[PDB]
Amino acid sequence: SVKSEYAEAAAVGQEAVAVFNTMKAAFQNGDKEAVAQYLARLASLYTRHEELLNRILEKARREGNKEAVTLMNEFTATFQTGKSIFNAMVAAFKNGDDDSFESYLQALEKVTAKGETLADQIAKAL
Ligand SMILES: N#CCc1c[nH]c2ccc(Cl)cc12
Repeated sequence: SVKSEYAEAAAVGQEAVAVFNTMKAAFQNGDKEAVAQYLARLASLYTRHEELLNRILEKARREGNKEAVTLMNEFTATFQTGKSIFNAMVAAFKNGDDDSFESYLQALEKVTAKGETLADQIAKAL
């Protein structure tokens, strides 16, 4: 169902959270080669998450689950903030700008939290 598909999306989102936290520790320890690999893996994981979230939203729309559509619309907006800041972080890494990377990483932790509160309601709504 859409509900089991959202559980699959949630796990993928949580796989990115785990990798992100591993990457943060690598950045702090100054392991740049590891960071580069983790950033590539994260991009793949976010692209997958986005794909799954869009299909779920489109399905909720076709099913007429108005409360779920409202919540998912809010979450897709938050997801795009994540995307914009993530891309900025990757650019900061490419440019050798550790100050911006630090800033963007702290910002993404805020986005993740505000997304998590929204994701928990979506699950209950589908
Ligand atoms: N939280 C977070 C990061 C993120 C959200 N949406 C994304 C879409 C694409 C890429 Cl590469 C990254 C992201």
